[PDB]
Amino acid sequence: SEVAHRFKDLGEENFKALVLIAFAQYLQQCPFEDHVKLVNEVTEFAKTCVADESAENCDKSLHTLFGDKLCTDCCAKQEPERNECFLQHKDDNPNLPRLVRPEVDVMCTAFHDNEETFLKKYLYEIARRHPYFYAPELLFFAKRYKAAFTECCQAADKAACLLPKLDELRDEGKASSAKQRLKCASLQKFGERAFKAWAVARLSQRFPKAEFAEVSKLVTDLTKVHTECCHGDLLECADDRADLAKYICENQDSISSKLKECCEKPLLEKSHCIAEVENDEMPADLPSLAADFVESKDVCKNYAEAKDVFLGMFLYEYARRHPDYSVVLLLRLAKTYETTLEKCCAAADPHECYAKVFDEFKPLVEEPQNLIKQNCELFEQLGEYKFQNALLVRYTKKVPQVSTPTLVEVSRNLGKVGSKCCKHPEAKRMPCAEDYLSVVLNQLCVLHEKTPVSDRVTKCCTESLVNRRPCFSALEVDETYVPKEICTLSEKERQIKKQTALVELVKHKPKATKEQLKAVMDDFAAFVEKCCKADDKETCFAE
Ligand SMILES: [Pt+2]
Ligand SMILES: [Pt+2]
Repeated sequence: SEVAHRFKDLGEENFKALVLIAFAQYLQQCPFEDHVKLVNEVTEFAKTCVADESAENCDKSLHTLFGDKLCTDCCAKQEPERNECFLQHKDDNPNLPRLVRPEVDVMCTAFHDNEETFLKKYLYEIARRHPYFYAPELLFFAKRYKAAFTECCQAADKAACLLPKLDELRDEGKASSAKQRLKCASLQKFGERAFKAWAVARLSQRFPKAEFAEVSKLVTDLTKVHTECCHGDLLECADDRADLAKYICENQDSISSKLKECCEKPLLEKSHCIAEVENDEMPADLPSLAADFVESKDVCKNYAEAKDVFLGMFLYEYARRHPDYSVVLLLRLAKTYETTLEKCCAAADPHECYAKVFDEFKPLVEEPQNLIKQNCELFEQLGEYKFQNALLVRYTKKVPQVSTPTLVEVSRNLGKVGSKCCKHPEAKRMPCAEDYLSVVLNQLCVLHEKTPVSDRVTKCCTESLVNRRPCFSALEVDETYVPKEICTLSEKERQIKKQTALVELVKHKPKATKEQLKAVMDDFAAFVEKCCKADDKETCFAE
């Protein structure tokens, strides 16, 4: 039996949570209580199988069990079609109510009143809103969500304790979710071959000192971990993640110097810690690449005898000595390299043909460096909010077909690059910026996927995972596009209206001038300012 093998390895507590997540991600509209029942059933039944591994129905695969309980058009179908069904019925942008915390004391009452139902409530509410959230991590998040209610519902000021943590958790969760979503899209839309390269790139950067052989292994195991979490095999995802976190730490010496602190801590902490570690120190005298990948007489041979292992050895070798480069860059270079080997090793003298393959890189490297230098100059020259509006406008013109809420949402997140990254030294900027941008752009891509309007966005999204940022950056304003025919709010709130309006304002006269925007923007802000001052406000808002 299988249920048991998991229940055992994961423990009831975590089992129970995961199983919840699994469900709330699959059916996002279905009410809270409705799930908890299904959970508890599954949980009781598991226990039976723990007692009698040869009991009735314990012979089944988790998918079948889960799908079944859930089913109490997809349900008219059977494994595996059925599961793929639910997997493809996942909604990235549910019409689910805005999430809002009732007054502190109200929560602090409920937390002591019913501590379990309370956490299950949290997992439930997040999971249905982030159907691709990294299940294991969501546990970390939940424990740290408990830890704040434990403390802050037990102090002088609750509000100035609790809320400040919850603002940090929402932020962090939003990032993790978005980051994970990229992982899942990479896998599902570009296949594992592609994710593998990504991993090989990133891990070679986290763990420079590690021999290729080790990195390949890690990449395998990790790819397995994610594949599962994205295919909705969360239980196994978490176990496998654990087993991996346990592996890494045993062999620490051969991986990184940095892991010690991480490896010392509990199951949940360390998996996150590790995920988040700093890059190990760049090893000393590493023979220049060119020797083995340009000067060698056996390039054209090794690319024949093992293109994958060779190109991997390459990606590895280049990545480990470039923590300054984005992953997506490194991938591009890798692609350029593959490409060029292809053409050259079909020539008269290949040694000659490919000999200059590094010259090809200068462009691909520079194109990003400039772009970052410039909008970091810009960022510091504008500050984050204003900075967001420039991106807003820039992009809105590029893709005036995209829904306003999406435009706002994405723009704003593009905005944070500046504050996130521009404070770092150049050395650490690009991998910060570009790879963050690659996440944000993926949010666009998926939100867009749902309800497609703009062949340009689609082109960029589907054509190549790695070249998206350049594809988008490239885009000039859309000429084809046919122009489109409260006071008691927080700053962040006011911002999102103003911005929302800004988009409509651009959609109205795309061939606007920054000045005749300044003019309309201001006008309207003044309008709202006056109509806030009061009388019969609504009578004022008459226009
Ligand atoms: Pt959220
Ligand atoms: Pt090698």
